[PDB]
Amino acid sequence: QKIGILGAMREEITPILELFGVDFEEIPLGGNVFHKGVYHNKEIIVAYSKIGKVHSTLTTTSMILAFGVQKVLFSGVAGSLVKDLKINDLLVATQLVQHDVDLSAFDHPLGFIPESAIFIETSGSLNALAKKIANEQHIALKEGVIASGDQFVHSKERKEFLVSEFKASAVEMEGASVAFVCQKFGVPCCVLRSISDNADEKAGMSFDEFLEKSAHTSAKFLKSMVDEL
Amino acid sequence: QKIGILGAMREEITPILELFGVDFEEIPLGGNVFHKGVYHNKEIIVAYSKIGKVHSTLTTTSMILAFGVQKVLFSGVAGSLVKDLKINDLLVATQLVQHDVDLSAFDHPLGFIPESAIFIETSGSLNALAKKIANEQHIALKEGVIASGDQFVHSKERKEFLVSEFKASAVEMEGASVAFVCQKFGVPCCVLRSISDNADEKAGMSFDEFLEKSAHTSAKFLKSMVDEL
Ligand SMILES: Nc1ncnc2c([C@@H]3O[C@H](CO)[C@@H](O)[C@H]3O)n[nH]c12
Ligand SMILES: Nc1ncnc2c([C@@H]3O[C@H](CO)[C@@H](O)[C@H]3O)n[nH]c12
Repeated sequence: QKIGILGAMREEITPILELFGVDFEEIPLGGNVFHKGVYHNKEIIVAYSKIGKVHSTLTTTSMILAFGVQKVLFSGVAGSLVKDLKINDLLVATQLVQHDVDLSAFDHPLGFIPESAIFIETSGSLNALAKKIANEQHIALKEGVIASGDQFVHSKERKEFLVSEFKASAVEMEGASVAFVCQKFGVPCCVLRSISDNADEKAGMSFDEFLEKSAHTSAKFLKSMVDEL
Repeated sequence: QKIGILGAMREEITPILELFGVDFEEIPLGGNVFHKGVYHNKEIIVAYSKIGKVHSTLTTTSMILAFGVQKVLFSGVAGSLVKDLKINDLLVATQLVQHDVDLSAFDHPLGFIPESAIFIETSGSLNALAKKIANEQHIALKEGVIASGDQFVHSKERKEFLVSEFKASAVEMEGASVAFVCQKFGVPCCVLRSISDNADEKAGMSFDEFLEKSAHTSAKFLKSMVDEL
């Protein structure tokens, strides 16, 4: 079995590599470094994409085409858009949207591109596994919509737009693109985020403070999912 | 050799398929249909990505990893940001930027993502070929910066931002992401656009009127380049 594990930043995959604690071969391709290891009966391929939609689209496509991963699990951090998502809380994305897509000039709904859809779904199977583990381990896992775009959101006005337009609970910069690629290749995908900030005026400072811890929270949970695969 | 040829829309590649006039094999992959043909001892792979950065990133990566193309030529339409670029005019991109990338919360310049760059360059050799053909055929080929993002621009305010911030001459939704993927894999890339609109309040109407004609103008030029490869 081959499992792809993705983060956006080095900080998000360092805990992952450490948690598995196996030897990894480093393989460069398309401007990324892939870490290939064997963990029990599974081949694991770990990489960070670098930030944003284009980066994450390329890395996920490489993981699937060049390494043949049969599942993709993404772990990282995000901004909270709703009161009951607190710093360090975990969210599993059930649907994702690209919130910065705008073809309204042609009277398309926001987030929509012809020959596509506004919302992408993730793996029912992996999401159920996440919920099962969280219930068993007394972890307060939330689920809901994640909005992805190529801007770091640090504005009350944008937060209000995301909730009202897309019913999003969190905002980040890679989830929708990773899940889109996986869907096009028929590869099950799970997107896990731990809250690092509130996507508001001081989100940058909060992100700087909490990146390491929030990244660890996500990584540890992702590791527990792989242990059950 | 193996040449990849890309457009964003069906309208942009139908002229290309007709121009080559050979039999193509249709090969589905990653939600795209790739048209594989042989033309004067060159293997040509033609596809349209569908609109936007994620779509075009995926398609370009598939073309390179799954088909092994050695160069990529992109043909399509764009909005003009400057007075001397008129509807139907041809532009070859010298550099491209993702104009909607915003990590200003971390004090990064607009368009910049850490571990990347604001501007991406295109193929010196292909751009020179384009210029030689234009000169030989007495075609008024322009060169300049192209800004790419996931919005159809139809606003004087946004036009002013693009010209001021990035010194862009035209705006579209795929160029920067195609050239980005090509650079990461070391694949020479040329991006050609024919102007379909002025990226202003009436841009949607202009695009609707001129998409087909402008798409044909760009396709014919791309064909001329492949004929010299
Ligand atoms: N408020 C916010 N807005 C957008 N992205 C993020 C993120 C995630 O952290 C990184 C911030 O650039 C990026 O990978 C994104 O996915 N955290 N908080 C965010
Ligand atoms: N004013 C404009 N703004 C953004 N993109 C475009 C385009 C191109 O045409 C398509 C418009 O959806 C898309 O593929 C884009 O690359 N034409 N005019 C444009």
